Amino acid sequence: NMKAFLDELKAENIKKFLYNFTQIPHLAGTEQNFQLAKQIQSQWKEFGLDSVELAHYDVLLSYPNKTHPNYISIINEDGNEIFNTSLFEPPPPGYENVSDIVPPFSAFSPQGMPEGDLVYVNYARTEDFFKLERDMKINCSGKIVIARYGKVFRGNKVKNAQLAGAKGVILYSDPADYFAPGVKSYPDGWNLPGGGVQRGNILNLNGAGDPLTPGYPANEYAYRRGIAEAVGLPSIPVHPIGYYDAQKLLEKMGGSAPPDSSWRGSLKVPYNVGPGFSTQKVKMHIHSTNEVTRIYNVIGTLRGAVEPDRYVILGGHRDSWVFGGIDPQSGAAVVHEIVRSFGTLKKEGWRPRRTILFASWDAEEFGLLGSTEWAEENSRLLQERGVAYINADSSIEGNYTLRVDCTPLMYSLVHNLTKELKSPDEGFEGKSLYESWTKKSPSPEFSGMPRISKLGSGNDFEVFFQRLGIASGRARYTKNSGYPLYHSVYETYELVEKFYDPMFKYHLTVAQVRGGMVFELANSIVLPFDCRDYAVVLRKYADKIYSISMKHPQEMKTYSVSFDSLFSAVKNFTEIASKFSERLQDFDNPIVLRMMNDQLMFLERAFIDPLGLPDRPFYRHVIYAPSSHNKYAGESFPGIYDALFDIESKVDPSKAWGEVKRQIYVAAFTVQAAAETLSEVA
Amino acid sequence: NMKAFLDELKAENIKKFLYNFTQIPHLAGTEQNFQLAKQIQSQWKEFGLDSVELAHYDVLLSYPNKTHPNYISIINEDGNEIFNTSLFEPPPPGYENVSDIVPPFSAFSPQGMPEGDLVYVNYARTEDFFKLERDMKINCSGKIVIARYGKVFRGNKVKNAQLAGAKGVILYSDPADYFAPGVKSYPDGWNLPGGGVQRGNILNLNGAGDPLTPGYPANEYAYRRGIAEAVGLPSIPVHPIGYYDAQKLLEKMGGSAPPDSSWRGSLKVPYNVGPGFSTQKVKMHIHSTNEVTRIYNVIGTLRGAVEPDRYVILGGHRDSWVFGGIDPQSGAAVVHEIVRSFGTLKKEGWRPRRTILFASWDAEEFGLLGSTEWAEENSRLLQERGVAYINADSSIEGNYTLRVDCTPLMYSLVHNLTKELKSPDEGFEGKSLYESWTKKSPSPEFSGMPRISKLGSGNDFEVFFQRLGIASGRARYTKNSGYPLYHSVYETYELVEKFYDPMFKYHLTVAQVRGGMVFELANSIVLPFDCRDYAVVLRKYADKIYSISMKHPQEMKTYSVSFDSLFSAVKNFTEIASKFSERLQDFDNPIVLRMMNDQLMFLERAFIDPLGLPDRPFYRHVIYAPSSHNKYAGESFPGIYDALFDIESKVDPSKAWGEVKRQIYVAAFTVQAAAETLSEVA
Ligand SMILES: *[C@@H]1O[C@H](CO)[C@@H](O[C@@H]2O[C@H](CO)[C@@H](O[C@@H]3O[C@H](CO)[C@@H](O)[C@H](O[C@H]4O[C@H](CO)[C@@H](O)[C@H](O)[C@@H]4O)[C@@H]3O)[C@H](O)[C@H]2NC(C)=O)[C@H](O)[C@H]1NC(C)=O
Ligand SMILES: *[C@@H]1O[C@H](CO)[C@@H](O[C@@H]2O[C@H](CO)[C@@H](O[C@@H]3O[C@H](CO)[C@@H](O)[C@H](O[C@H]4O[C@H](CO)[C@@H](O)[C@H](O)[C@@H]4O)[C@@H]3O)[C@H](O)[C@H]2NC(C)=O)[C@H](O)[C@H]1NC(C)=O
Ligand SMILES: *[C@@H]1O[C@H](CO)[C@@H](O[C@@H]2O[C@H](CO)[C@@H](O)[C@H](O)[C@H]2NC(C)=O)[C@H](O)[C@H]1NC(C)=O
Ligand SMILES: *[C@@H]1O[C@H](CO)[C@@H](O[C@@H]2O[C@H](CO)[C@@H](O)[C@H](O)[C@H]2NC(C)=O)[C@H](O)[C@H]1NC(C)=O
Ligand SMILES: *[C@@H]1O[C@H](CO)[C@@H](O[C@@H]2O[C@H](CO)[C@@H](O)[C@H](O)[C@H]2NC(C)=O)[C@H](O)[C@H]1NC(C)=O
Ligand SMILES: *[C@@H]1O[C@H](CO)[C@@H](O[C@@H]2O[C@H](CO)[C@@H](O)[C@H](O)[C@H]2NC(C)=O)[C@H](O)[C@H]1NC(C)=O
Ligand SMILES: O=C(O)CC[C@H](CP(=O)(O)Cc1ccc(I)cc1)C(=O)O
Ligand SMILES: O=C(O)CC[C@H](CP(=O)(O)Cc1ccc(I)cc1)C(=O)O
Ligand SMILES: *[C@@H]1O[C@H](CO)[C@@H](O)[C@H](O)[C@H]1NC(C)=O
Ligand SMILES: *[C@@H]1O[C@H](CO)[C@@H](O)[C@H](O)[C@H]1NC(C)=O
Ligand SMILES: *[C@@H]1O[C@H](CO)[C@@H](O)[C@H](O)[C@H]1NC(C)=O
Ligand SMILES: *[C@@H]1O[C@H](CO)[C@@H](O)[C@H](O)[C@H]1NC(C)=O
Ligand SMILES: *[C@@H]1O[C@H](CO)[C@@H](O)[C@H](O)[C@H]1NC(C)=O
Ligand SMILES: *[C@@H]1O[C@H](CO)[C@@H](O)[C@H](O)[C@H]1NC(C)=O
Ligand SMILES: *[C@@H]1O[C@H](CO)[C@@H](O)[C@H](O)[C@H]1NC(C)=O
Ligand SMILES: *[C@@H]1O[C@H](CO)[C@@H](O)[C@H](O)[C@H]1NC(C)=O
Ligand SMILES: [Ca+2]
Ligand SMILES: [Ca+2]
Ligand SMILES: [Cl-]
Ligand SMILES: [Cl-]
Ligand SMILES: [Zn+2]
Ligand SMILES: [Zn+2]
Ligand SMILES: [Zn+2]
Ligand SMILES: [Zn+2]
Repeated sequence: NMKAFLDELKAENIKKFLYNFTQIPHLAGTEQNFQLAKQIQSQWKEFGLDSVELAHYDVLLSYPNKTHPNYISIINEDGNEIFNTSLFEPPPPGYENVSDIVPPFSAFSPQGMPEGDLVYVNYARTEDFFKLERDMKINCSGKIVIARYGKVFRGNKVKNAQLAGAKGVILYSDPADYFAPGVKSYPDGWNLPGGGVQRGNILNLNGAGDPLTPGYPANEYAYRRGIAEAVGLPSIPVHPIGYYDAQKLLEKMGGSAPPDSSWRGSLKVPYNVGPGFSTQKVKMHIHSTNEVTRIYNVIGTLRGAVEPDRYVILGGHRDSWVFGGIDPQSGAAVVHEIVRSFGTLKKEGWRPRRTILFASWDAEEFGLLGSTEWAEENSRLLQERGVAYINADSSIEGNYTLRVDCTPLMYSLVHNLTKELKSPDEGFEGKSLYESWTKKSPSPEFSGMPRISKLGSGNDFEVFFQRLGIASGRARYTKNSGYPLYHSVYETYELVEKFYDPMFKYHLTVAQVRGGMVFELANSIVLPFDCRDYAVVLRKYADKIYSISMKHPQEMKTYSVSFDSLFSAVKNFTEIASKFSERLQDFDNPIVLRMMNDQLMFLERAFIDPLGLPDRPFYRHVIYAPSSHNKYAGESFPGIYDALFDIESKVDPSKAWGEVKRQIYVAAFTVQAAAETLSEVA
Repeated sequence: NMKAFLDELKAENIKKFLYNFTQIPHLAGTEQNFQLAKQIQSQWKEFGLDSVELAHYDVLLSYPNKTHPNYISIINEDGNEIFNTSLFEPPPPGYENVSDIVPPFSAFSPQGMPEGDLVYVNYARTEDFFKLERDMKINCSGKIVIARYGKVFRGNKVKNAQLAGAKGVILYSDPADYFAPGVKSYPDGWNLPGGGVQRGNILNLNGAGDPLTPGYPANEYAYRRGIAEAVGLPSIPVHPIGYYDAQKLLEKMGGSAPPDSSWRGSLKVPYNVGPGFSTQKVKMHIHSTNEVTRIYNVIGTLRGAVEPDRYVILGGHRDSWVFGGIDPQSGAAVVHEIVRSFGTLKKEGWRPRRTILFASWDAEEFGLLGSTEWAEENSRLLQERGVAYINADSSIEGNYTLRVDCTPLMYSLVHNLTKELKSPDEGFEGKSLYESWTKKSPSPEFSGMPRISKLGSGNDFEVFFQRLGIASGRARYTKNSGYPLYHSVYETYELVEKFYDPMFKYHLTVAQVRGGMVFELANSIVLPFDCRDYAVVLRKYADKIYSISMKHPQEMKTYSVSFDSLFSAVKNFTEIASKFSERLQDFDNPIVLRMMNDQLMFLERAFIDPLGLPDRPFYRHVIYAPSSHNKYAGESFPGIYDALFDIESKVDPSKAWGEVKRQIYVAAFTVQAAAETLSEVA
């Protein structure tokens, strides 16, 4: 039973897998990551799973030229390079003889050597640019922008810069965002040194997966787009730097002063916006290449005893920018011990009711490529058989409390499960995870319950949830800016053991939460989804988008913009979902059981519109999508939200409001249609 | 049991329903068709079905202006109308006091009064135009074209004319295509009189349904496209005429002579191609309007006893251009008696295993609007629950032999069923339908078996099969040019009773074929689909498209165009489908049964690509689509076919061949993926 599963998980095992996964870099497309995949495949076979396979794809990746390093320069009038940025990060103690630490670089930057004047754009958010162009009347065209990391996904920053006319982007880590007060730099604390740099891709894929093969798996016979038709690639060069290098670039900044304090970091510089310094310019040198490279997912199967054609999936990535001490090996080590523990019951003669699939995804760091291509290959099986997807990237971002993001269909399952688990928090010994989680992170929606956020993107659940409509969830420990050492060489096992989780108790709790969700999904007779929870949030989301529109009362009058159809649909959903729940509590018959479970499994599916959202065909869920301004954040009724965004600035109001009304219709229709899936079937 | 069902069907009942359905016109959007829908709904309730509902939609229809008739004129230099075409068809005997016979018109023609010189374009097929432009070097730009009806759907003719620069189209019925030798004109035989005209829509919808609401049902709150963004509407005026009127227009034709005999009809005219006569011109007067009008489908439910969440659908249209004696009431009367007969067993305490839905669709004549909108509304239920769709338009086109078009998944079911039925054919008394059907219509694919054709479009199965991937089939009696009186006022009950089927025995046989297919689908424990039949045709289709490409050996060398991946996939499908069939013959367990039946139900589904075919998003089946040159005809591997079509004429070969190779990949992938749905599930 579940307790047997849960008691078998050990903090010590997790510790030792983490150690094992973090001694050398495991960059996607490298032989080191192929050999770690082969290791995981033998171990999962030894641990007891029925079959364990590699699935490979040939996808577009990006790497620096080893003989031709990327860097940025201040040049004087004569064209002399008077300051050059660092070529690599100072390695941490004990790691100086490690080969193949990829130098800091922005994956998928095009090649180039632009020189120009700098403008400073704060976080390069959509609103940052509005301020610059609209309020300050600064023009970024033909300028190189420098922007600090933080707040939004880096790909969005680059997209906004490109839209604004920039010809280069420089990203840096500001100590105000990546240096927590009162703690030391690595290795004596967990802060980012002035020499540390954040690697990361800067694509704008919008769910496409491999840039060359949107819609279709990048297998051996795949037809590939030419690079100039590739999806999501940036057209201006980009590179990241540490804050010692950044101070040199910013210290000379002239032109206009920062519009306000929100624009100032914590370096000793004026944070002037530019443009320009006075005869000195900036010059970038980027020589990275894009190359089609083979990647490898590991797929493990534990066959269900009763419904082997019903799939519960636990997945997370294995590739890392360098050592991956938190991101992702802290998640991967937890998956490994969950597989061990399931395989232990299996060996005692137990099987789950439903089939469980376990995945170690490749190339997540380069745009969720491994998960996406596998799902493109297997989409028919997933869509008619996929019960749920539980993600398993990093178990920790912090040591304060639990963080859960999921579909409303799982809200009750998580509430129940966390009441059965003990808190590991200091001061809550003998109290439940639910109790500590809800004191420390209370819902702002109401009640004596914990906050649960919306799924956005930036992780491997995206294809499952936003493209295919499979109920998905994730959980990890978090802090009270992500963590300072994110994607730097300094993110090591030692960082985790010394400063995050010395006793591996937080890891163990996250392993219990993830493992328990999976166990219930795979073995409970009736699926543990509550459709009434979707009815409640649909109403809150409708109220919200309604409020946004009501900022424009005159336009709503002129163009007759009614939300009545959406509210009607949400009422209908609320009433039908109540009746189904009654029927759920009132039946005996396995065909009936299977019919009702199918109704539950398909309800997430019902929110998918096969035409997709406007200009984003692979985002097909009508209720949720990644924010168009920040891939990491979820937005509700995305179609209507984006139609209303900045609408006072469009030239043809009647066309713009026409499209608002069209999206209201699409939403109202899709809510009604989803509701009807829960009606009596004949 | 089945025999009980089949014995309950009566030829006499069919006769009397036909009579009842054909005494007044039932044009879509008219009150007469609404009242026939209300009648059908009460009767189906009385006949015993569990529930019977109307589903309504507000869709774009088209009607002539009652105070401003459409016509064509020869005008002299002074602008005098020296000849005018007929304003209505001479009514048949006994029908002269019937109100509301819509005059001959091309539904959805735009308004206009173009005058110009005539070019004669034969059937206005794609190859007709190639001949004119390429061989004969005639330019149709700014000309009015006149084309005879036949060979291809009329919408295609209009699309080709429009592409060729025409500014008007005149369609006529040539006696060579609509006057069978040795038989008299109505009312003394079944031929078309010189005064008869073929009504019909001329849209190019490509599966969109209602022109204003592609993707979404045209319900009460629907957001509608403006007419200028409407899908599928023609941009040049169009009108049809009889052959007495046509002779007047053709008799004066000058310019170039017909390129060959295939271009000559059976009128006493030279069939000169034009352009022009000599100072006389042609002038059209079209004043028809498009209007959003409510339509009504009748939906009947007979709940399944064991799997009520599995839907077998029998459907056909009810709307007619005028009386609808063959098209569609000859089908509708057969559905009515099938419903009576099922409801009779129901009343004796019987239920089918699976739910049966019965539909009387509206507005089929105006572009399959009623079926399409209902499926757009219910697409989630259909896609996860839809076992099969059996269409039921006209039961007869002729009195010679059976004609069946269906997915290969039903080939065995139809072979078996027709061996259990008696032939009604003269000279085959005491022999089986299978025997008569296969002597008279032998497969050209090989064997001592009957011909079964591919599904194309031009009927209500299109949304079910090509958009949603639900296994579909149809059957009717046919002739050894469709039937002469198609869509004219002369298509009456009397036509059927006197000349087609005096004893209603052909009707009864078609009722047995349709009814029996439905009965087996709804009640058999294991679904009566044979996946090995799909493996055999996939190989034939691959050979075929391969042969087409091999007309271009040099290009295949230069661009490296290999079909190896498609042949590999078809081999894989063949082998996996064999194993599944073995497993199908070897299991006991209802979850197992339900899993295997789901694998069978989903196999048609697997051929759907959610991105659709190029430039046709609502045609999503990769194996079949309506021919791009003739909506009535099915084409196999449509994506590759169209990429190869006329490819020697494209300007950039490497791009054109690139796209061939892309479609080979898409096909090969989709066959492999469909195959994998029939693999062991874990
Ligand atoms: C939520 O569920 C409810 C059912 O509980 C569902 O209610 C439906 O609302 C529609 C309106 O959107 C009703 O439609 C009416 O049907 C009758 C039938 O004759 C017509 O009389 C009405 O049309 C008249 O009025 C119209 C107003 O302009 C005219 O245009 C029209 O020509 C007629 O004069 C109208 O069609 C429908 O009957 C109910 N269904 C019920 C209660 O059976 C509601 O739509 C659901 N919400 C959503 C978003 O789906
Ligand atoms: C029909 O089903 C069969 C299985 O019965 C399936 O066979 C598969 O074919 C692919 C080739 O398309 C095989 O792929 C190989 O896998 C090995 C693993 O290391 C590689 O060595 C091969 O790659 C080498 O050669 C390549 C050639 O260019 C190089 O590019 C590459 O870098 C390597 O040098 C290749 O990937 C695959 O293993 C089999 N599967 C089996 C038998 O397990 C076939 O593809 C199916 N047909 C379709 C259309 O799906
Ligand atoms: C991580 O753990 C694994 C397995 O416990 C180690 O891999 C094994 O290494 C030994 C000795 O080199 C070999 O004999 C085995 O074949 C390996 N087993 C495999 C690949 O499953 C591995 O060396 C550990 N890595 C580190 C850095 O400690
Ligand atoms: C979470 O737990 C609660 C309490 O056990 C469950 O709610 C009960 O479910 C049982 C079993 O069907 C009912 O008899 C009770 O009436 C329910 N109490 C309620 C409605 O508060 C709930 O089902 C659980 N949710 C899951 C497992 O998803
Ligand atoms: C077609 O058949 C139907 C039903 O047998 C006839 O409709 C009925 O007509 C009678 C007399 O007018 C009414 O009392 C009933 O209410 C009708 N029943 C219905 C609508 O179900 C109908 O008149 C026949 N039509 C023709 C042209 O013969
Ligand atoms: C059509 O009928 C044939 C002959 O009855 C069926 O083929 C047999 O099916 C039975 C039942 O499973 C097997 O035991 C035999 O070996 C089959 N004979 C063969 C393969 O020729 C066939 O299943 C029927 N097809 C249907 C119902 O779709
Ligand atoms: O291409 C993407 O969508 C995101 C790629 C990658 C995903 P990640 O694995 O690093 C996200 C992440 C960040 C912090 C933590 I703790 C866990 C996961 C990123 O650069 O954001
Ligand atoms: O819009 C369409 O796709 C077709 C509409 C209509 C369909 P139909 O019902 O008349 C097709 C048809 C023709 C002959 C016969 I016998 C049965 C059915 C047509 O004009 O072709
Ligand atoms: C690295 O840079 C130089 C100059 O082109 C050369 O060694 C080689 O071309 C580069 N490697 C690449 C582009 O893969
Ligand atoms: C920057 O690097 C370039 C290229 O190696 C070199 O010419 C220049 O002197 C360097 N500048 C400094 C200040 O080291
Ligand atoms: C930004 O400057 C460029 C330089 O030519 C100009 O063309 C562009 O329109 C400017 N942005 C504004 C003010 O529209
Ligand atoms: C771990 O827990 C303590 C207790 O609040 C906290 O102060 C410390 O900063 C935490 N570690 C990290 C890296 O957040
Ligand atoms: C029919 O034609 C005339 C002229 O416009 C007039 O009676 C009326 O406008 C027309 N009806 C329409 C366009 O619906
Ligand atoms: C054709 O009809 C028009 C409009 O009614 C009329 O002016 C003309 O005389 C008619 N021609 C003939 C030959 O009847
Ligand atoms: C057909 O004639 C028109 C009339 O201007 C011309 O422009 C067009 O190009 C012609 N077709 C050919 C020969 O391309
Ligand atoms: C009905 O059957 C006879 C026998 O062959 C045939 O000659 C006759 O033309 C048929 N009727 C029609 C309308 O085809
Ligand atoms: Ca792909
Ligand atoms: Ca529609
Ligand atoms: Cl996660
Ligand atoms: Cl039919
Ligand atoms: Zn990462
Ligand atoms: Zn990660
Ligand atoms: Zn018709
Ligand atoms: Zn018809």
